[PDB]
Amino acid sequence: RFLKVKNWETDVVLTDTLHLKSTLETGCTEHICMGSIMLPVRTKDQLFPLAKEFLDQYYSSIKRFGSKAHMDRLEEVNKEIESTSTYQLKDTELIYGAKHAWRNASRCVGRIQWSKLQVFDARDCTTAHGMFNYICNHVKYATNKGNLRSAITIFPQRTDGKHDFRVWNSQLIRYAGYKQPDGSTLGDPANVQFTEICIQQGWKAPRGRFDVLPLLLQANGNDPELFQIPPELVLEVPIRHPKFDWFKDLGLKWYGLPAVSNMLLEIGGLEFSACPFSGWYMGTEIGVRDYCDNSRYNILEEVAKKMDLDMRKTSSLWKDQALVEINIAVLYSFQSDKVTIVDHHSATESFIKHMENEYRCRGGCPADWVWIVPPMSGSITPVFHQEMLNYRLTPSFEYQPDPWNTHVWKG
Amino acid sequence: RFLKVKNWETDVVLTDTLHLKSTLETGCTEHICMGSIMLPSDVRTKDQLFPLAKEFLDQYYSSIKRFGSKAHMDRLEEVNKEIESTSTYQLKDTELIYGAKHAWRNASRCVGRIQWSKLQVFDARDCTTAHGMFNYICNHVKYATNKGNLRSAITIFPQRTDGKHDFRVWNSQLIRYAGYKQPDGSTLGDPANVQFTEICIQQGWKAPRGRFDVLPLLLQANGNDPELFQIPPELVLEVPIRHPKFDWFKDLGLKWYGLPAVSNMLLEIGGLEFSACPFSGWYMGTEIGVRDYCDNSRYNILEEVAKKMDLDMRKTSSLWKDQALVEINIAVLYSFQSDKVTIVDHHSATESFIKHMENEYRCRGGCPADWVWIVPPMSGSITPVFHQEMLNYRLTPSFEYQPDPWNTHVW
Ligand code: HEM
Ligand code: HEM
Ligand SMILES: Cc1cc(N)nc2cc(-c3ccc(OCc4cocn4)c(CN)c3)ccc12
Ligand SMILES: Cc1cc(N)nc2cc(-c3ccc(OCc4cocn4)c(CN)c3)ccc12
Ligand SMILES: C[C@H](O)[C@H](O)[C@H]1CNc2nc(N)[nH]c(=O)c2N1
Ligand SMILES: C[C@H](O)[C@H](O)[C@H]1CNc2nc(N)[nH]c(=O)c2N1
Ligand SMILES: [Zn+2]
Repeated sequence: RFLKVKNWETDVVLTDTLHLKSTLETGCTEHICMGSIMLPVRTKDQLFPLAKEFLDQYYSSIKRFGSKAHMDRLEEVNKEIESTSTYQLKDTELIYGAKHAWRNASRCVGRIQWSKLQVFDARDCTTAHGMFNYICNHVKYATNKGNLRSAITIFPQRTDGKHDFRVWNSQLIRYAGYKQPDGSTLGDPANVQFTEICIQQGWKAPRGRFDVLPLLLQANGNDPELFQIPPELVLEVPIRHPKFDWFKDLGLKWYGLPAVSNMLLEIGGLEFSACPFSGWYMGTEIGVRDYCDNSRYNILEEVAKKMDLDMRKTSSLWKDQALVEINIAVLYSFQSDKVTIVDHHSATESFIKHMENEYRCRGGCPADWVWIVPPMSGSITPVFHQEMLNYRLTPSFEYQPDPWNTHVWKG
Repeated sequence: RFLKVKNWETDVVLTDTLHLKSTLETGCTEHICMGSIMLPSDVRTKDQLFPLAKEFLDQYYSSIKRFGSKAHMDRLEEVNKEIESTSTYQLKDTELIYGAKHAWRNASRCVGRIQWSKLQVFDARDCTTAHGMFNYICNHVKYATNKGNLRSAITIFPQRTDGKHDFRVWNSQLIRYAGYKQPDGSTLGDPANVQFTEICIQQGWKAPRGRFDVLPLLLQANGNDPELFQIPPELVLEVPIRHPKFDWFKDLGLKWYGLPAVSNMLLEIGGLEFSACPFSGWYMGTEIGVRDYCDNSRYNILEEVAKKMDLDMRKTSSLWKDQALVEINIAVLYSFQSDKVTIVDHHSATESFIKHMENEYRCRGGCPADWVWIVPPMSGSITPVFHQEMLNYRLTPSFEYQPDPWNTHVW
């Protein structure tokens, strides 16, 4: 049974057979769509069918389905599960798994790059200091003096859920936020809650506007420990504007490496609860969301003031106008410092080409239109007119509750 | 099952019980979300019709606080007998108006639904001819325009009987500009209307072959061949488009019409099918500026606007498209507001819609909403609907898509 999607700007129609391989649920039903809902402990019982399914996929991809290496591996995993109640992925399987978790990430516009992922095996790690050293190396390799390279570091998988590895930071590099007694916020409001945990764990907060947060790392279920990334490893870009000389005086900067560290990697029923992964920014992530969201740095007002816009009535579109300039400045600053960045016209065009190629050679490409469409200038990007099917494929990256809500404290 | 939606910019959480009344289907399943598909989806048998009417009359008599009353049961009985005999039934004028207002109230893709109860309903069910149709539509246009002080209106023509006697307005909107292809390359006028502009000429229209030629009306009564009619130019209020800073803007020779009057949908009340039901409101600025002027398959004038702004059109990363998009939308609002023609900007409409959502959750328990369509086609994340989770589901009475008549009509 086939399903069709139509690009209404080019009348290109593609056919999706891949959605039949979907297993997990979406949250939607025949009578309700939850497409805009942000967010819609495992035993031997349900694990071998998950392993068998992953291994079938793995050996199909290497054109060895039904081979002796395939049947032998199935057997070996089988006995290892009934005997040890889990199993270990080979290096080849881990790398395939991590690449396909990205390939399957329906909300990721950057997936044209999925096959060029540098996979760092940190499964021998045992301590938070060992985590800090693995993460320092990831940051150095991925940053590459501005010539950014996609990377993932994979720490030991969950066993009984009482010995999890977790990175408590939502991203490896993020700026601190401090709520002031007068109700205002110093720094990134998005990080106030995490900043307070850090201070409570003994972090000495400089209390500046762009302080890089410490790493808060949890190994084998132990209490998390604080470490400071060497500042020389944190590449930062001062934001200036190519026409507006006063823009630099706003004193803004941003870090070069987007490295998301709070998601869970699922491969063949195995759960990798600490698996930081990094790429490079789309400009709007910083310029639209990080600076102009009302609940973020919210520099929209000051930029509009310095531009001398009609800020009286919103129908003057001063907000829209300031937003475009801030994003021009983000792109200009990164390009001038030769730090890898992509604008949202380039990134959406590439994704369409990626999506079409995936329909040709894979039978589909799961895609979350709500998330793929950029947060500004939506309809003048080619994804806006593109119909998309959203379904859940594994290997996958999943959400997980923040660890401070679930952690049993040692003391 | 008593679902919840969170606003992520305000943490406000609403609880949706209204969705449990949902009758029709969304097109999603547990395995696949189709929330970005443009269009999912002959007589009604004597059996299917009575439950549809009971459901509708039940909610009608609830709304007037007479559920389970004398008047209710009698009406239920009376309609039951009429269907039994005539194989259809007629709505009381009160039921007609309620049904029409609630079809708007239920239009999950409509951002302007805070105005839903202030709909002027014109009962044209006594109409028998295309000339009579034309008379009703001129009266609609003049009433709705109101010398620029636009007023919401729907005009409802006779309901479908056996699908052989359908009343249809062939235009997609009452007022739309013509589109003629060129012997050399692209298109003059409006490319969305190229096929229809042909079926007008190919039906007898004498095209002035300008860029802003108001299309003729093509009206089909009782299933007969449709007829061409010209709307009196003095009823078509138009706004010349200029910019409050750029005097070269007028040189572009741009104007748009004040009245958005959609005429190709089907209104369904209590099982009855009104195939001709043109309804009108007033524009949100982006529906002209972002879509009608800057979509690649539309007026696509982005090229010359950025050129006349002397912007760096060599790399996409200068965001010249974005800058031009903002300016074109500032001009549309400016021109409409200057000429005292009603228009709403995307910031005001979306703010209004959050307020409407809150009202609907309070006094009705929910509000079906389609985030893919409620979020404006520009500056999405700086409008409040972006961070608002929404639940999409289909309630009746409703407006529905219907096939284009020329694909159906035996000529
Ligand atoms: C290389 C350049 C990349 C770019 C430009 C990019 C861009 C994006 C953007 C713009 C989003 C939307 C999130 C938001 O706007 O808040 C996203 C989501 C996502 N990205 Fe990519 N990304 C890149 C690489 C990667 C890599 C290397 C991985 C993993 C190995 C990854 C995994 C994901 C996932 C899992 C999501 C969605 C998470 C969710 O479901 O909530 N991305 N990406
Ligand atoms: C009065 C001011 C109104 C405003 C500002 C407004 C705004 C909008 C916008 C922006 C859309 C998205 C469509 C697009 O982007 O092309 C839409 C859709 C829609 N509007 Fe409203 N609208 C208004 C009045 C009305 C009225 C009076 C009705 C019916 C009586 C109505 C029914 C609809 C329907 C049925 C749809 C979408 C149809 C579908 O499901 O695809 N609107 N509106
Ligand atoms: C490798 C990479 C590169 C990039 N250029 N971008 C990325 C963006 C995300 C990502 C995914 C989900 C997100 O949303 C989480 C959420 C917040 O609230 C409810 N869910 C966010 C928001 N930081 C970012 C993940 C990875 C990214
Ligand atoms: C009264 C009113 C006012 C307004 N201010 N705006 C409106 C916009 C629409 C509307 C409905 C559906 C649409 O899409 C249907 C479709 C046609 O082809 C493929 N899908 C479109 C886009 N033309 C507009 C309908 C009514 C509107
Ligand atoms: C492919 C996509 O579903 C299609 O372009 C939709 C997306 N959202 C939209 N949203 C609005 N308001 N109007 C539209 O025409 C569309 N088009
Ligand atoms: C409610 C809504 O789904 C939520 O705000 C989503 C919408 N789409 C998004 N799209 C991107 N790229 N990033 C986001 O954080 C979000 N947030
Ligand atoms: Zn859905």
